[PDB]
Order: sequence, then structure tokens, then C-alpha cells
Amino acid sequence: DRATKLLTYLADVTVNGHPEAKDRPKPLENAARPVVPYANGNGVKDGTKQLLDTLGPKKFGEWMRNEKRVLLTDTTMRDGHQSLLATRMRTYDIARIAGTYSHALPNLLSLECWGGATFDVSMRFLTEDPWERLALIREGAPNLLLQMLLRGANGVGYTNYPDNVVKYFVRQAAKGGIDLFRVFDCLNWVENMRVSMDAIAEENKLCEAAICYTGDILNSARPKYDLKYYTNLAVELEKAGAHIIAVKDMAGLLKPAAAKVLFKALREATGLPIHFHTHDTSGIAAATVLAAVEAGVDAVDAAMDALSGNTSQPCLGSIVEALSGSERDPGLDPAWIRRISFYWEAVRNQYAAFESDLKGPASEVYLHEMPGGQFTNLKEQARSLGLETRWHQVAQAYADANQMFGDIVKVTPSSKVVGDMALMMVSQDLTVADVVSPEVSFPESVVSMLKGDLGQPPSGWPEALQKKALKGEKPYTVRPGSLLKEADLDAERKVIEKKLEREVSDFEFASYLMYPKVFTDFALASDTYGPVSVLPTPAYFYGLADGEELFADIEKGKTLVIVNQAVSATDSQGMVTVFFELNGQPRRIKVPDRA
Amino acid sequence: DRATKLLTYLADVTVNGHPEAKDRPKPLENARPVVPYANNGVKDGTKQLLDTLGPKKFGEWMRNEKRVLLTDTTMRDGHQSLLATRMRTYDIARIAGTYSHALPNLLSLECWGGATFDVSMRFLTEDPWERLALIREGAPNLLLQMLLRGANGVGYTNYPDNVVKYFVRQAAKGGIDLFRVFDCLNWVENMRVSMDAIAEENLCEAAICYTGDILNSARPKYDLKYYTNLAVELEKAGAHIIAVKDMAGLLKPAAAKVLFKALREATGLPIHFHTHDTSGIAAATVLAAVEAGVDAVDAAMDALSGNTSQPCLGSIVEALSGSERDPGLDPAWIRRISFYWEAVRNQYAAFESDLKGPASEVYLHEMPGGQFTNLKEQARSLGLETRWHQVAQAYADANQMFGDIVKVTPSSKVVGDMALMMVSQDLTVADVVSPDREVSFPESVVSMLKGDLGQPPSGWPEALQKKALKGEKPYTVRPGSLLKEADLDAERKVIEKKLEREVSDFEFASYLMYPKVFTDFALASDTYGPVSVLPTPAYFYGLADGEELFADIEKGKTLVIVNQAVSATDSQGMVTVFFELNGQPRRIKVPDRA
Amino acid sequence: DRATKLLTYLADVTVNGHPEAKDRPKPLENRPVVPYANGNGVKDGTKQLLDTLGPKKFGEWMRNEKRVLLTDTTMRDGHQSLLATRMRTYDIARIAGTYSHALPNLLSLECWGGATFDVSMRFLTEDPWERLALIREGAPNLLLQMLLRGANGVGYTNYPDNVVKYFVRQAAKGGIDLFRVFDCLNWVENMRVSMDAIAEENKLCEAAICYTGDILNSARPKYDLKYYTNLAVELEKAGAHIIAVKDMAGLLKPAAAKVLFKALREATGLPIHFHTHDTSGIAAATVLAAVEAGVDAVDAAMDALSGNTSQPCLGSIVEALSGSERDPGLDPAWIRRISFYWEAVRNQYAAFESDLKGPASEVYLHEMPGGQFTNLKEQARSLGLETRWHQVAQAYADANQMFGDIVKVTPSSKVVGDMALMMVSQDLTVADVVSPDREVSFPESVVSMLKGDLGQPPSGWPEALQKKALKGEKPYTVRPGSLLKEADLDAERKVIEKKLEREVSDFEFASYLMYPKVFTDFALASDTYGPVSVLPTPAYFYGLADGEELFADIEKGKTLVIVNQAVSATDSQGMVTVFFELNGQPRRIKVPDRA
Ligand SMILES: [Cl-]
Ligand SMILES: [Zn+2]
Ligand SMILES: [Zn+2]
Ligand SMILES: [Zn+2]
Repeated sequence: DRATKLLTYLADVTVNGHPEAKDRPKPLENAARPVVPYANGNGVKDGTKQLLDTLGPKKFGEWMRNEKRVLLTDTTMRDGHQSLLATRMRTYDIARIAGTYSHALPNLLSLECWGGATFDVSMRFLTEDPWERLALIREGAPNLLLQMLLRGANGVGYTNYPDNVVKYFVRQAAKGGIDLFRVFDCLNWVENMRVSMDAIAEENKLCEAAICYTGDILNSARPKYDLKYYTNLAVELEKAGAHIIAVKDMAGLLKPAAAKVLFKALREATGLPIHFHTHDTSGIAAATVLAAVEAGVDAVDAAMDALSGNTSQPCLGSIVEALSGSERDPGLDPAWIRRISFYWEAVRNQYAAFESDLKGPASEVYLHEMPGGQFTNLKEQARSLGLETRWHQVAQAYADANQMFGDIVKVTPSSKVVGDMALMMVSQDLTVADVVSPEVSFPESVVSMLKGDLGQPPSGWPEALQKKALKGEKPYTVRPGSLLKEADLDAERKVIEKKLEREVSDFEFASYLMYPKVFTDFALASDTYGPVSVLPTPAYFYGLADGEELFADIEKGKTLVIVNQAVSATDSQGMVTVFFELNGQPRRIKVPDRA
Repeated sequence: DRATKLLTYLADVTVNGHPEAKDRPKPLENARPVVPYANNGVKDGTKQLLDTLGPKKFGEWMRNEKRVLLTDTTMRDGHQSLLATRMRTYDIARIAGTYSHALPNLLSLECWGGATFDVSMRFLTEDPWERLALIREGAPNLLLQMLLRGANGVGYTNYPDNVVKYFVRQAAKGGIDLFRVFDCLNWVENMRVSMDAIAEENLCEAAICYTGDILNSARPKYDLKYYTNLAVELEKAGAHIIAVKDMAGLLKPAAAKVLFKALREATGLPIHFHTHDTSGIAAATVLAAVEAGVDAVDAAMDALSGNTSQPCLGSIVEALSGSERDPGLDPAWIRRISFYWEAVRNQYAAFESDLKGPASEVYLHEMPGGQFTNLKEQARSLGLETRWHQVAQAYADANQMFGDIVKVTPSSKVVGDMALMMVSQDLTVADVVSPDREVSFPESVVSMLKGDLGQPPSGWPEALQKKALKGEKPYTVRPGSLLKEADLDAERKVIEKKLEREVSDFEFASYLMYPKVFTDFALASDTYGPVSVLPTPAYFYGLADGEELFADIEKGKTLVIVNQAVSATDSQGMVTVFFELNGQPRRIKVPDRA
Repeated sequence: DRATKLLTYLADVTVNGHPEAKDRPKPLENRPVVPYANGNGVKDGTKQLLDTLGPKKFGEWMRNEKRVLLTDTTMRDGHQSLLATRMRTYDIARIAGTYSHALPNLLSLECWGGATFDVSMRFLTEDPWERLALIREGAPNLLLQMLLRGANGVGYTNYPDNVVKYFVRQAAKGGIDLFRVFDCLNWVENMRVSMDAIAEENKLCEAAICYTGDILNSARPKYDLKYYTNLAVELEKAGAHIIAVKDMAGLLKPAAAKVLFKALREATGLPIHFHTHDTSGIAAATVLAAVEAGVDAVDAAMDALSGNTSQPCLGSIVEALSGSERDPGLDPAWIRRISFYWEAVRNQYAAFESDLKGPASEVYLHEMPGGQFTNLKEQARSLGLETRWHQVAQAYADANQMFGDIVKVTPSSKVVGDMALMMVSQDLTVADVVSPDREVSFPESVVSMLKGDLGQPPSGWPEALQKKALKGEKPYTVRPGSLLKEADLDAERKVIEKKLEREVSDFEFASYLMYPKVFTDFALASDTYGPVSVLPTPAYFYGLADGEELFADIEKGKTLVIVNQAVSATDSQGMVTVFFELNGQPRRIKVPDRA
């Protein structure tokens, strides 16, 4: 019955295709399967996971601070594909390489592999459990820290949630396998980060408080975000119990000359170690990383070569090659970086359907300040609205919109707000002057932000815009969550357990709390189709070719051999019959003809 | 009759397609590049300066200039790396004025030499001279820069000295101000003839090609002293500018800080830095070079930057903005020009490679940015697509076997051929040089080892050379020194009789470099007319049924052409295209090549 | 402008196809050639004789003639049965001279009336008068024969007497020498007006008695020998110059011929003319019997359009008679040559071929006219009754009997058709149809017949059926035309002439009177498209192939050379442009894209 379920899924995608791939491009028919590198044989040298375990978070931080080598964080398992491949990368390909990281690059600080779009996308678009993924990575790399990006007021959700819910998620994330939480707030508002950070500490894990970088500190024309801005925030975040301070350059804006300044300054402002995350949209982020290294930053992020560049992180292989031999040499085998990268390359070719059209670096990023992770996404949305040939006007509108909102920090989900605004502005051919003129029906998201739902920026919201937009509704300036009733967690669990006619795990409950509808759908899908996550990627998105033989591991130990022998015409009752051979035995599966 | 000829070409590509595009991808059916509306006359720039100061003194001016000077490679190295050099005069010339008006403070435009000379005739049916002339006319305030191949010129082989000398005279007359001359084995003796010619024509940018790693004591062959000595040698040989041509994109930031401090101490000449962004960090190196005092650096427009190209011009500039060494270039204008190039690029969908981003692997194979895609496609051809990384490894091993050489055109082709065979025939280095395995080496490898591409500092590996040369005695003198001076008058009579007409000096120059390509091109020109005047889509794809086109045959005069209908193929194997030219019916018959 | 018009027609058919051919079969992708004739002038024939003798004395001449006289139906009844009357003037006119030169001994050419008049305008965009005129010009030594419908003329309804009269005057002026007038219910009182008109035009009045039932079957006494002989004596008294036996359904069996013809010759001094159809596959036997028994003149179609629902084979009936006392005296090699032409002509009309595969004795059961048979079969398929065709046939027999055993020919046969079809569709028996229960809504045509519109049969209409069908309306039994007001011919001409904004010819007016709407439409078509009739048949139905060269004669002498050089894609204004070369000169014609 687990196999029967799988056979049904396979029968379905074989006959109807996967909705996410049905009309996008296919992978080159050649299709050289990704091969996990054969590893030497030895056991695993202890790494940071062991260290944090022995030292606790406060003392681990002090260890990073004092470490001479630069520490590296690989974002391939998360930010890399979230930017390049619409986060569509599957547990099957991610889990399979965790052990090779463990054995080959034990000196890595952490693996960014959870949070961001992954939580929601995995259930919604890949029919797989984000928890199962974390568990598998954990099991494969028990010597490295596992890192997530955590969204502060939302957690990993899409809305605001009562505090106990955020608190509950964090406890589960920790239990689940996460060691290092990079928590950020879209308006860099410390008051809105407190609940989160407290929760991370209470779980005795690493609280990496992030300051989001925007504007230009070396540009006196734009004083709103100067050096003092960040250093103060660092002091504030330290006082709020951070173990690590992080500079989250979501749009890839930090320029090398600024890095030299910003990182000298931050190390002087706080005893806490500093962690630098950036994006390579400019095509110069590596310069910035290296500057930050030279200027004494403690840890930086990079992606594997085969998923680096552009809206991703800059190239991990080359940053390492640059640092090799130097006093701050990170101590990582390039042959191994290369071999893992080749794996990633082969893995990537499977995801052809989710490649964007971006051709290379763009200094335009310094104008629009679109997050690397929003860029493609907003471009596709622009095509949707029939604006493909005005994309640069969209970009300009975004810049203008930003300034109109008072020059805000643009990241999830504030950057979505500016997006929506820009798109409307071009569609409806409205200027800023037009927008704030004394009739516009503003986007739901803009109304919401201005009401106060995404928090408050340092100088508040522009009075005039806000009045016009809110159209009567009185705006608030307290912490958004402070106004939401504490959730009755027991009743809300009863709700899901009745709907699914069974008990759920704490993790499943956590998922439900963040994404009630997506989770519900996924649970139902699961009951129907079985543990589809065990299928290799091609089979998952494309089913099986006529004649094709597939090996699929249903339950560790047990391997099913499945052959697509034949596919019937569509019968009077609208059904197609796929003729399989499961482990040498005939099986006939009926699925509906969805066409 | 010029119109009749164009109508024939259009009719032919409409019915048969262009061979270069017929089976590659098409551009998104949506779609045109629009030249930015510019505000004034043109502020004087470097072209004026060189005119007043001469080359020696111009160099001194660069040396003393505080701002960093920028060279745009978009018109040459950018598309040679990204689009198989298939970029057309039509799109290149149209923007030259916008450069002239909008970015006058630019040092130069790299827009000639390299693959462009040969590819433009061979694959684009256009005169490389007409192109240079048009750029010249559009940007009379900027220096025009070419990459010149030293012993070959722009050719594919070695040539007698007078022939090299002749080309350079014409190149200068043609409009080129700045010659970046290089030699594939960094052999100064092999550069001398070229440099002397450039000087005789009154800017000689002598290039040292960067390879290995100076800050790696494990690889001493190419240490700091290597380069500084070459600089002192090249200065003594009459260079006006010293250039670091990092063809493979190997120079790492920590090395830039060292190398550029050292070079400026080694020579009074100004330094010019060219690199490729294969690593995905070349921008870091550029900026390092700028901080360490380099005089001038190369970058491509954003829309044609990255990867095997130059690093992003737009962002390097944004990074330097506000700093003491600020290059002084309007970013809004950089962005706007880039937007044009982006729209220009989408036309060339057929020539896009599959390369997805940065690769630190570059530090292993050391393949020039400009050879990389090309060698990958060749690898697929030989059915090795799925062993590309073994090809890369073989290339690294081959390099070492040849004694660790400088790999650039055409030495890099030699290592390429070698690696490919090695993988095909499943041979190790041990195998290649075994006294037991009969190996038939590539023509190119036999040639290099005989001495045809010159001599590396430590000569050729005795054992390999003996086995490869298979009897033939090798030489170590300068290759050109052995070629008989060409009787330029007789050789001109040859082409002029064959083409049944006089040729211009530039045409003769073309013929000398590429006898067969030129011949073909001339013949094509007589048949098809000035195809270069056609916009890019029309050129590669003809006209759609019903489609209206505007084409400017002779500046002033504009033709309006409509494809009204296309016949079935007749008994005599011909298709008839029904045009409307300026409101008059015209019927053009072309053969059905299918 | 005549040429421009033709070019437009050619452009239109080329791009849109002909509606009548667009979806039927095409002819084999692999031209008819008019036989080269010796070179002599034309021997005088019957046309000269009638001219010299007048109609009364011409008949006496036929009576006394020893050879059997032949009438070729290929130009009319042949293709009306086999090809839905779709045969074009172009093909018909071209051979008329070959008849004239090669078979001068022929009595007549049936080439007008029946379906031809109406179909030629409606489906072939051509003037039936232009045709008659062209035939006349080609064969000035043979009699031209029409089948004239008595009460209708050539129309589809009843008309006032003056109108009938007017048509006949024109018909005669047009070129017709021999009128075979018939009445669907064999009602002489309904023929009188017509016959009187023919005589007043000093032309041959062939009065037809329609054959039905079986004279040698005592089980069916309604139509016995006395029936026909009396009719003959009646029609002789009514001024006929010739009696004709019109066996529309091909019912007359040989044994009966021997009897009926002996008898008729004894009943009247007038000469007898025998028309039949070969649906039984034995009509030739009956013809030959009629000859042996002394009939004066018989009908046959050319070999290539003979058999089945057509006339029996002219070639073979002649070969049979060759050498005998009554030998018709016609060159068989010439019959064969003309027949080969018809064969090549026929392949052009592939679109109009039926699916009939050969003889059917079933004809003795349903008594469907040869000319109605395919037509009713196609209509049956329309109504979704393809697989019940034999039930249809049976219903027709039953319906006939229900109506009291009527003579089934145009348009009474149409009435029986309509009844049968409903009977099968609605699954009603005769008992059902006449039940004082089942509420039946009878066909308009059945209501009409029973009211009295198609005249009165010898024994009147069945009381019970008539009451039920007429649903209140009082029925009449006077002559239908007698109740129609004499038409004010002058006003009615003003009507057409204003509508067409021009004078019309008498012939045109005649056409209008018979078929107001069809003619109107044709006149408008003519203004648009020019003399399309001059175009060869393939070109007419199918336009011109890419590259194809065509010769068309616009005005005798002048020949146009037309080449289809190219065809454009459809432009924004929905138009397609065809590129012609007319006599060496470029021409561009725009037609709408009807698809
Ligand atoms: Cl009508
Ligand atoms: Zn990021
Ligand atoms: Zn280059
Ligand atoms: Zn008949």
C-alpha cells in the first residue's frame, strides 16, 4: 500500500505531467544522473556541531570571535536555489550530498538549508515534508551546524502570528535539528525581533541577529543609513541577547570600500562575532566578501560554484581559492569544493524547468535595490501583467516607490509591498506625484504596511500617503503581534486532528500553525500518493518513459524495481491504465485523464 | 542594382534561412533595440589628447592621471566570449555616437581585432573595415582599441615581416589608435616587429599575459620577477603602455595588490589591466588593481559582462564612485547603454552558450574565457559532452606536460587539441610520452613543438618533442625570420585578376591575412550587395509573410520592402518571392536549397 | 473589368474553395479533349425537318419512320441522376458540335428543364439560357428537348397561367423544339394550359403519361392497360403531337412493354416516346422490348453516364439493334468516342458521386424515381437514418399506399419522401399516422398535397387521412392554377428591374418569374464575379494551384492567360492577396479570408 500509492503518483505524472513542469522547458534528454562522490572511507572529524554542543551559544560566539581563519557558510541548500531555481530543489538531491559535506568539508561553519521559501514551497510545490528534509540533513552531517533563516515576526509564515505560536515554532525548529538561527526583521525593528530571539535563547541555540543592509554608508547624499545606523543596531541587538551579529545584504548592495569601513566599525562596536550574507547581482559581491574578510569579519556566506553568481551568493570555490595561502585561509579542500560543485551542476540540470532568463551582472541593482530572491520573481509577475517590455520602468518605479515610502528597508515581506506598488504604478501609468495627489485604489499589501502590519520604520510612515491610502482606517504603531490574541493551542490542534481524522506530530502541528491550508493539502496529498519524496527528481516531475526501469527506495533497506510496461488509451469512464511491473510482478494502475 | 542585390539576399534567407542560425535557437517572438535619445556637441576626449601629445607623452599623461581610466570591451571581447563573435556592425555602429556623447571620459573602446576580423567576413558577410570606419565616424573623441596578435597580426598563421608591417600601417590608417599587442608565449623577440611597426605609425600597448599564481611558491616558474622583468624588457622595446592580459581570469585580488605595486615600481610606463570573470570574482581583482594604483582597466557593459566576459563595468564604476580614484562616468548613462546592449543581445539567441555561472574550476584548467565555450562545443562534437571535466583535467595535465606554458591564442588551441585527443583515445601523460604507445599527435601539436608558435623561456620538453616531431628537425629562431619577404605587388595582381577588379589597400590587407575568406566574401558581396545595412533579425531570418522593413541602402535614401508572398517550388527548382520595394512590385527568384 | 471580375472569382475559390466542393471528395490528382472531327459540314437532321413540316406533320413522320429514333439524355437526366445535376455549361457546350457532326441521325438531345434550370444558377453560378443558346449554336441540326413540369413549368410552386404561358414562349424563343410535358398525378386537366402554350408556339408537344405499378399484375388493378390507353386518347384529344411513356422510377418490365406498346400504337395514331431509368439493372431489356414492339422513339444516356438511376446504356442498346430491321443507324465508334469524352468530363465531378453500387430489384418495392433516389438517401443520412435506409424504403411503399397508391414523380414523390422520413424518425406506422389518437404534425408538403395543391388523383384523396392532416382547412378539388390571380407582368418586371438597378432581358425576366430569389442572387453574383461560366470545371470548383497556368476565353477570340504566382498570409484587415499574371502583366487581387 505504500508502493501502491507511489505507483499511483507515478501513473499520474506519467499520464498528466506535473503542473509545475508541464509547460516550462524540459531537461536535455541526454540526462547524466547526479552521482554522489565516492568518499575515502574514514569516519567524520568533529566540527562546529560538536563545539556548540560542548560550549553553549554564548561561549561558541566567543570562539568564533577569536577564530583567526574565516568561517564559511554554504547557502547552496537554501538561498542558492531559492534565487536560481524558484526554491524547487528536492530533499532527494539535497539529502544525498549532506554526508559528503560532512566527510569532505568538516571545517565548514554551517549549512544554510532551512527556512526562507523552502518551508512553504516544499509542501506546496514538491509534495514533501520540510521536517523530513531537516531530519535527513541532520542525520547526514552530524558534525556541522545547521542554519536557517528565520523571519522574526512571521517565523517562516506569511502573516503575523501570536507570540506563543512563534515561540512554539522555534521550540520545534530546534528539536527538529536547527543549531543556528539567522533572525531578521524586514524593517530592521529590534522591538519586533525580541520575541524570536528570546525563544532561540530559551532553546539554548545560536541566535544570529541580522541587521539588513540598504542604501550606502559612504554616500553622504543618503544619510538615513550611515555607519552609526548599523553600529547602534549592533549594540542594540547585543543588549537584546544575540550570540552573533549578521549583516544581511539581501539585495547585494554593500560595496567593497564600505565593507572595509563597516566591518572594522562593527568589530569595534561589539564583542560579538560578525557574519556577512550577500548576493552577487552586481557581479562584484565577491570583491565585497573578500574586503569583509580582509577587514576582519568572522564568518561569510557563499554558494557552491554551480549555484553561485547573479542573484545567488558569490562563488564559494573562488572566494576560497582567493583566500588560500593567506593568514585568514579558511582551510577547505578545493578539489572537494569542486567535486561537490560538479554534483550540484548535474543536480541542477534536472531543474531546467525553473531556470530564469537572467543573463549576468547588473549594476542596475544599485538603482532598484530589489532583493536577489525577489528579482526574477517580480520580473515574471511583470510579464504576467503584460509589462515584459517595460521592465526597466518597473525597476525605476520600484526605486521611486521606495523613496515615496520614506526610503525603507526592502526585504520579505516589505519588498513585496514595494513590488506591488511599482507594478501598479507602471500598469496604471501613475507617478509618485500622481499617487499622493488629492482616486487610487492601493494594493491590499500597501494598505496593510501603512496601517502598521509590517511594523514601524525609524521615522514612521509618511503622513500624507498614509492618510490617502488608509481611507479612514486608523493606523497603529505598537508591535503587530502584541495586538493578536494568544492562540489556544489545544483547541487549534483538535481542529486539524479532526479534519485529518488522525493524530498529528508536533512538527506537523507546527507546520499547520504556520500554513494551515498548504499543510492540510499536503497531508491529503500524502495520504493519496505516499512518500513521493523518495523518488528521484526526473521521475518526480516527469513520470516514467515507455519501457523505462526505475529503482526507488520506499523504506531504507527495501528497494522497489518499477517498470513502465504500457499505457492504455482513455476509456469510456475517462480513465487511463498504466501497466507496471513491480519487483517482477504485474500491476495495473488506473488514473484519470486530466487533459 | 544594389537594391536588387539586397532583395536577392532577403529572398534567399527568407526561403532557406541563414546557415549559422538555421538549426540553433530563435529569439523570443515578442521583440527592437532603441538607440537612446541623447540630450549637445561632443566634449573632446582621449582621441584629441593623443592627437596633440603623441604616444610617448600620452602614456605619461595616463601614468600621471589620478582617476582610473576605463576601456569598454563590449564591442569586441564581450561578444567574442558570450556570442561567438557574431555581433553585427549594424548594432555596433548605431551606439558609437551614444558612447561619444554620453561617456566622453572613457579611455578607449575595444572594438577591433581578435575574432572579429575573420568572423565578420566569414560568418556575417560584412567588412571589418567598414565597421571600424563607422565606429570612427560615430566616436571621434575616443581612442579606438584593437587586440593585435603580434606574430600573426589578426591572421591564423605566421606571416612574413613586411606583411605584418603592412597590416599595421593599414590598421592605423583605418582608424585604430591603441594597439594591445601580445604574444602567446610571452616572447618579446616575437613582438619586436609588431611594436616597431606601431611606433612607426605614431599607442603601442605591449601586453604581458598572466598565468599561474605569483603568490604560490609551489609554482615558481611565474613569480613576481617574471612579470616585472618582462615589463622592463617591453619598455626597452619601445612600449608606450604595459598591459596585463589575464586571458583566463586567473589573477586573484591578493596578487593584484602585489603585482600592480611592483609593476609601477618596475617601470614609469602606465599599466592597463585586462581580465575575464570566469571565476566570478574578477571584479574583486579589478578593484584591487585600482586600489593598488593601476592606470587603466577593462570592463564590459552589464548586459554583456560576467562569466567568460569581462566583469561588470556598471558595478565596478558604482563601486569606485565617490572615491579618490573615481573614474568619472555617469551611471545612468552606463545603465541606458547597457539596456540597449541587452535588447541587442536578445537578437543573438542562436549564439548563446549553456554556461550557467562562475566556476573556480578555472583555477585548474586555465582555459582562456574566449576558448572555453568553444572547446566545450568541440568536446560535444567529438561525443565527449559527458566527460567535460575529464577534458578540463586533461587540459591541465597537457599544460604541465608541455612544461607549463602560457595558454592563449593560438597556444591554447594547441593544448585544447591535445586534451581532446587524450580523452578520446583514453591516453595519460605517461601514455603520451611512452616509448611504447604509437601516438599520432595533432598537426597543431607537431607544429608548436617544431617551433612555429615560438619558444617558451625554458624551451620545449626534449622527450615529448623527439617523439612528436617523428624525424623533423626543430628550430628555435623567430618563426617569421624564416619566411621569405612577400612580393606584395605580384600578390596583389593575383587577387585583382581573380576578382576581375582593383582592390583597396584595406581589401588587400584583408586578403593578405585571410586569402580564402576574403575571396569568398568579395564574391558574396558582388552577389548580395551591402547586406551589412540590414537590421539583425532581417539578416539572420529574412522577412515574415506580410512584414514591412526599412533599410538604408545609401545614407539619405531609405528603401521600404514588404514581403508580399512566396511561391511554391517550381520545376526548375526555384522559389519566387514577391516583394514591394518603395511601392513598386518586384519578383525575386532564388533556388530552393532544402 | 470582365477579367478583373474573373480574377476575383479565381482568387476567392483559390483561397476559400467552393462551398459545393469544399468538403466532398476531390478528383484524382492525375483534361477532357473534344474529339477532332473529320472536317465536313453538318448533314441536316430533325431540326430541319420540324422546320419544314411543323409539329403535327413531324409527329406523323416519326410514326411512319421504320428505324427507332434515339434521344440522348446525357446533357440532362444523366447527370441529374448521377451527379446532382452539377454538370457545367463549359463541358456540355463543348461537345454539342461533335453530336452535330457525328451523330446527325439522333432525334433529339434532352438538355434542358428538370433540375438544370434552377441548379445552374443556384449551385453553378451560370445562366441556363446561355447554356441552351450555346447548345443551339453547336447543334443546329438536332431537336433540343426539355422536360417541362406542366403545372410548375420549371418552377418549384404553382404559378398563374399567364406566367406558365410566358415561360413557354421564352423557352421556345430560347431554342427548345421538343417539350416533354408531364404532370405528377397524370391529371390531363392540369396539363392543358401548358400543352396549348406549346402548340401556340408551333413546337412539338410531347404529352407524357407517367408509368407506375404493374399492368400485368392483376393484384394491382388501379393502373391497368386501359388506364394508359385511355390517357393516350385523352392527351391526343388535348392536342399532343407525341405521346411519351415517362417511366420515372424504371418500373416497366419487358413483358409489359411488349403489351403496352402494341396497345398504345393501336389506341392512337400519334407516335410513342419511351423514357426510362435503369435502377432495376434491366431497363435495357425493356427498351429493346419496346423497340421490338414498335415504339417510335426511346431515350438512353451515353455509356459513361448510363446505368443505375440514369438511363440504360445508349452504346449497348445501339449495338443490340445494329443490323436489325429497326436499326437506329448511328456509328458506334462515334458513340464510344463521345462517351470517352463524357467519362473524362465525369472524373471532374468526383465531389458529386453517390455511393450507389449497382442494380436493385428493391426499386419494384419503393418505386422511388431514379432522380429522387440518391437525393432521399442523403436526406435520410442527414436525419441520422443511414442505417435504416431499407426501413425508409419500406415506409415510402407504405406511405404511397396510404395516400391511395399515387403516381410518385416531382413533386408528389417529394411528398411521399417527406412522409416516409417522418414515419421512420418518429417510429409511426400507417395505422399510427391515421389513428384518432397519436397527435401527428404532418409535413408542410403533405398538408399541401392533401389540400389540393399538387392536383387531384383519379379517385381523389383518402377522406380520413385528409381530415386529420388538414386540421380544419377546407380542401379544394379544382385546378390549382385556376385559383391563382393572373400576374400583372409589367409591375412584376418593374420590381426586379428596380432591385437590380438595370433593365433585364425577357429570358432574365422569365427566370425571375420562376425563381425570384435564386435569380436575384445569381444576378448579384454575376455583377461581382463576371462570366464565371467560361472557366474550365476544375478551375471553377478549385481555383488555381500555386504556379499553375490557365487559359480562359472571356469573349470568343480573346483568350486570357492567367498564372497563380503566389498567395499572401492573412493581413490585419482579414484579407488575402493573390498574385496573378494576366497575359504577362502583374495583377494583385484581394479577397476576404472566409475560414
Ligand atoms: Cl427563388
Ligand atoms: Zn539571501
Ligand atoms: Zn580577453
Ligand atoms: Zn427521368
